[PDB]
Amino acid sequence: SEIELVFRPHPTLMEKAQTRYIKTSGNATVDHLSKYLAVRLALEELTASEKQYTIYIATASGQFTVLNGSFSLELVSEKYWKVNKPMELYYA
Ligand SMILES: [Cl-]
Repeated sequence: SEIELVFRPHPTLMEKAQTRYIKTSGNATVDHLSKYLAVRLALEELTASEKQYTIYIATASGQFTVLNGSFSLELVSEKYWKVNKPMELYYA
């Protein structure tokens, strides 16, 4: 299962540039994603590549659910995001 994601800095937990659009496998884990992100941010906002990030998913009621790092993206999508839109993911 291919998964599209849009990543944004958590709007209150990060100090107020980019939106990042990613397509990947539903088999990738949330942890893999946070490690990928640590590598991206170390270079793109320049070890810092070792820094850890928490991943949140936007909820319909305007909240943010922390995603367990062991969950596959396919499981994330089943649990929290069934809809036909890229997953709206936030990091801090
Ligand atoms: Cl945007």
